[PDB]
Amino acid sequence: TPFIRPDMKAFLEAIAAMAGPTLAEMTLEEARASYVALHGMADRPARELAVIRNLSCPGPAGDIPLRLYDARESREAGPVITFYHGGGFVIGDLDTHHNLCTEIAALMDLPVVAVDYRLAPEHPFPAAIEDCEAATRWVASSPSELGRTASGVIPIGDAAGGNATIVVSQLLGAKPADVPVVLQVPIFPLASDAVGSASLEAFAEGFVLTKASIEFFDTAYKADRADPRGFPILGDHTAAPPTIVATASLDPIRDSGRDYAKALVEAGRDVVYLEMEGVTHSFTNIRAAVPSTQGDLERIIAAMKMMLG
Ligand SMILES: O=[N+]([O-])c1ccc(O)cc1
Ligand SMILES: O=[N+]([O-])c1ccc(O)cc1
Ligand SMILES: O=[N+]([O-])c1ccc(O)cc1
Ligand SMILES: CCCCCC(=O)O
Ligand SMILES: CCCCCC(=O)O
Repeated sequence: TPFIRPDMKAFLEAIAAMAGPTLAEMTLEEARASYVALHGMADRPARELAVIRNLSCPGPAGDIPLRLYDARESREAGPVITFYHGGGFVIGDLDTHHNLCTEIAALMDLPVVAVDYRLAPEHPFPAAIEDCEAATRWVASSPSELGRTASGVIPIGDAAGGNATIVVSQLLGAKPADVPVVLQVPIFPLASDAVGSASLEAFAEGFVLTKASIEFFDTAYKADRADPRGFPILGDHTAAPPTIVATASLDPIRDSGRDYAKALVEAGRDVVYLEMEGVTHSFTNIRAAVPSTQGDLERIIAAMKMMLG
């Protein structure tokens, strides 16, 4: 009987009523479409912004599509947020997380560049990481196509995107971009392997992200358990940038985020650890279906402003 907010519980009851196929039982196109449909009906609508612009940058496999969000048509040099969507490195795209990106841009009053990285199974590990790193370095170089100079970058992302956040920050720590990572915001990230964790057993079914979906994602992505680009808990934390780790109390991978924040404290790094009570994985993208999660996102925003000083 873990604590669940009433609005969260109602959403979980509707998902249970829907029932229907697992990700693995669908075709890939169907699986991706169902995620579009879920966030389409569950999230608050897009904020209006001065700038919402599609562009691209070079990557190791070809061009990487990007989307720029900015509440300001013109702005001075400052930190730029570099966002990586979740979806197990298999599903999700620029549209599944579009509304959340507009919200981050609106509430932070900073530019946001979302990365349309290559997906598994067609592009297995480390394709997503390669693209997220390359796009983040490109933004950090203040290209003229972007139209706003970066004094630093802020990697942020949910779930798989929170995994990518941590990996990108480690890769740029080892080999700096043109400006530093000034803050990283992994939201319900995968840092340590969730297999064997207490949270995975406790929340394996009925809490939006399922153990079955995790296994489907594992099989598609094929990240080696010994590779720190797959499981960044294995990385060097001694120079980790300022960090905000946000988890959900009902998340099967909650303990992975607990592990990562503990590792940062162990290494003497500054970290804000926020564990949202009574909500699930995906809370950043279900802000209309579960209205209390808007407040959870706003707490992350407040922590970001504080850590940026
Ligand atoms: O990856 N996820 O966050 C998911 C995946 C499938 C789903 O039905 C809900 C959430
Ligand atoms: O999409 N996810 O959050 C995942 C995917 C795979 C995994 O092993 C753990 C978490
Ligand atoms: O979604 N993820 O973050 C993942 C997915 C697969 C994996 O092996 C490791 C992490
Ligand atoms: C929009 C998601 C596609 C990114 C490139 C890929 O399919 O692998
Ligand atoms: C093991 C999952 C139940 C959550 C109990 C805790 O907060 O540690």
